[PDB]
Order: sequence, then C-alpha cells, then structure tokens
Amino acid sequence: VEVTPIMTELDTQKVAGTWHTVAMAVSDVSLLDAKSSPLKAYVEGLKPTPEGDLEILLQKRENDKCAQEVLLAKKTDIPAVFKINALDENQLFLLDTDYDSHLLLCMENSASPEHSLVCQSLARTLEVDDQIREKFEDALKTLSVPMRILPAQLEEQCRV
Amino acid sequence: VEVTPIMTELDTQKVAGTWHTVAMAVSDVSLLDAKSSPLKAYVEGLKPTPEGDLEILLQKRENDKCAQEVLLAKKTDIPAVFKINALDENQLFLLDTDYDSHLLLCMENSASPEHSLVCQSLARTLEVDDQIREKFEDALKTLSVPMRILPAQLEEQCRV
Ligand code: NA
Ligand code: NA
Repeated sequence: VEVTPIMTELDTQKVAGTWHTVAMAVSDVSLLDAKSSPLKAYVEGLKPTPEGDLEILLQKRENDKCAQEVLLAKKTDIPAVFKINALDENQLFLLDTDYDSHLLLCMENSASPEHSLVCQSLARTLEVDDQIREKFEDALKTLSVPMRILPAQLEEQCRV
Repeated sequence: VEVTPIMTELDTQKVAGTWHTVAMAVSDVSLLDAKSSPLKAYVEGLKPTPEGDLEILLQKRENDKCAQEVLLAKKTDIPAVFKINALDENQLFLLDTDYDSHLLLCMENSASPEHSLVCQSLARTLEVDDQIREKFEDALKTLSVPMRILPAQLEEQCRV
C-alpha cells in the first residue's frame, strides 16, 4: 500500500485540454436518478480557470440526441473538492493516478455518498484495453466506498 | 496561475516519518476555542496506515506542560479529506506543494470553515527563513478562505 491520495499543487496543463472517457465505475450499491445519469455524460475537455474553478466540457446522452454541456465546478473551502449542481451530483473531484498518467474524474452527492459516487477514467485518446481498466480498478480501491467498473462497451452514443 | 490543487496517488514515503512545523497560518477572521488551539499543537510525525487513514503524532502546548498526542484521522468518502474530532477541528488534509518539497497540514471545522481553518508548513528539519515562509504563502493563496501567516517565532515551547 505504497500509494495514497493526497492533495498536490499540480501544473494546470496536466489537467487542461481534451480528454476522453475510456471507462466508468459506480459504487457497489448505486442509486442514480435516471433522468440525468452521470453514466450518460462523457467528458470532452477540462479547464482550470484563473479563479481556481474547473470547467468541464461534457457530451450527454440526452434522450437519443447528443447535447453539449458545460459545467463550472466551483472552488469550495477544502482544496481540490468542487461544487456542482448537475447530473444528480453536488461534489466533484479529479484524482491523478498511476504517476500522473491516469486522470480520474469523480462525482458524488453529499446526501448519500455511498449511493451516488461515480468515477470516469479519462485519457488523452479514446484507446482502452484491460490493462488501463486494471489501472483504473487499482486507483478506485484507494477510495472509501467500494466500487465496481462497468463492462467495456466499444461504441457509446455521445461519447467522443 | 500555472498550478492548482488536485488529488493525486502519492508514494506513502513522501508523507511518512518525522516532520517539524516551521510556520503557521490562519484564516483572516479566525475564531478558535482557546482551550485546545490548533496553534498550540506542533506536528512531529505522520504515518499513512494500511487502511487509508492517517496517523499524526503531535506535541501540544498543554497548560505550560508539553504533551504527546496521537490522532487517527480517518478516511471519509472524498479522497484525501480526513475526519478528526480534536483541536477544535473536524476535517484534516495534507497539501503537497512546490513540487512535493513542501508539505502543508491543514485543519478545518465544517460548521464554520472560514473561521476555523489553520494550516501548518511542515518540513524534514526545523529550519525556516523568509523564502520558505514565502513558499508557504504562495500555496495558501490557492485556498478559498483568505489566509494570513503568523509572525516567525524562533523558539516555541513544545515545538520539536
Ligand atoms: Na479570468
Ligand atoms: Na494493519
């Protein structure tokens, strides 16, 4: 157990730019609203702002259509923990893993952290495979709520 | 603004071992209980456990005597955010700054984050100077609550 989550001051350009959701994971007992599931929103880009907030560019599975959604996750009083009001969730964080080569984007609802927690594995290309899915599972085990990764699906509408 | 707080999986040995509090900082409007001020507790060591918690070994200014205090800050459902019930505070986090060469230890009380937030600058030796105090101020500015560093004091009872 040679690795643990800490907060670190990170070079903005390790976070900024284009990203692709290559895998998703949910808490063992997951109770998501359905009308706006975090599982239907695919990250396309990130951008830390000059004020310390985080912009997230998403594409969501919206009815059988694909819409663009821009979230401004706001700084809170604990560093690296952001406030949103979207996708059934109200808390968001980035988890930089496997020596800064694997970014996780995770969302939670403080009313029921154990039922609402979803994480997405982000990458600079849409390329997946077992090993990357295995690297995602390794990072998820350092999390408090037990988590399960969703089955790989090669094509997903609205996922760039 | 090329640097922002993210959560990262960090090598446990960057955190474990002996540390010394070389500077302290408080929120501009600080309202601390007085009977157990976070300003009278000096960190001596840290140890991430196999379960994901964090042990903190402190020495506190206890009446005009010096006592040893061991805190077991517990994992919560947001990574890198720990739960305590001590020193007037209930939330604790580590902030690794200035390219992992400067550890900050910060505590807060969720009832009033803006009044209770205190950070300590930790180092491998007790050596301070302006530049290190300046590096501490740089990291504190990425925090949401505005903060002020306390005047340097060369000798402080109970501070190893
Ligand atoms: Na601006
Ligand atoms: Na053990």
